[PDB]
Amino acid sequence: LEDVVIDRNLLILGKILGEGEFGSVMEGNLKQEDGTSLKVAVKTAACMKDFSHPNVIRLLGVCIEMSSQGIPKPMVILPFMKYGDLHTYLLYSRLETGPKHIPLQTLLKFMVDIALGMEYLSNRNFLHRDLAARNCMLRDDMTVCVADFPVKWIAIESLADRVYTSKSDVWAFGVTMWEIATRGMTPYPGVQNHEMYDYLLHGHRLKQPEDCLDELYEIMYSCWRTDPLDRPTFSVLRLQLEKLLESL
Ligand SMILES: CCCCNc1ncc(C(=O)N(C)CCCC)c(N[C@H]2CC[C@H](O)CC2)n1
Ligand SMILES: [Cl-]
Ligand SMILES: [Cl-]
Ligand SMILES: [Cl-]
Ligand SMILES: [Cl-]
Ligand SMILES: [Mg+2]
Repeated sequence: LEDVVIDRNLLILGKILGEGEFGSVMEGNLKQEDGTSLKVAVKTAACMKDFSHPNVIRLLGVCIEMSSQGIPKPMVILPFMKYGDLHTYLLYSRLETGPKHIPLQTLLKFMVDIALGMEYLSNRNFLHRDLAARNCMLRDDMTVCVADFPVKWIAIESLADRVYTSKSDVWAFGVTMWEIATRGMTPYPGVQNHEMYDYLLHGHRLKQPEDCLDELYEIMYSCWRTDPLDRPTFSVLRLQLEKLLESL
């Protein structure tokens, strides 16, 4: 990975934007090769840089800092998304001052973007393992891209065993569609995490939102079929969403 590494001097770190897993995420400035500086986010691997898709977050590079004691502390440089995560954006839209009421057309486009992003990763046999609205970021052109690659998002087979495939990502995508259609509801209202396995095992699934089209609910429902092989691929789901969108 001698290609992805960036000189520490080219990076300036600022405030903390949020906590994530095993370390804090911070704002920063990255001086580029063209002399200009770019706003970035820094998580305090080489294959991710090979990823290239407008609906997938790009790796800008990584830096390694040596602390006063010589302890190494690696840092992952990612683009700065001022509009933030999609999950939070959906909730803000429900309030005044925040963005306007997001129409169905725009909501579907969010789903398409995510489907396009996953289609790209699925073709490279890369598993996401944590797809959710909170892990989808909004770019300055208001297009969505997947990032950050949780019991209520994990597929039924992935709970029973440690088996995980693209069909598991499809399951989580179905839930993400539901978050979007409901504008940020927590999955399975009235159901607690420790009850999820028995809840799904008994055949229960996420219920249809009030103003959600039958055609749309059919798409997301197909993601939750018990047998992973019965679930459609991302390339299928993407075209279904696209056709449904153009029909409006
Ligand atoms: C998950 C991929 C990280 C992408 N980088 C990034 N960019 C911007 C923000 C952010 O929080 N902003 C602009 C504030 C929103 C104002 C509307 C950001 N936040 C992180 C998201 C993921 C979380 O684990 C830590 C905070 N990340
Ligand atoms: Cl710094
Ligand atoms: Cl916002
Ligand atoms: Cl809610
Ligand atoms: Cl539900
Ligand atoms: Mg996260």
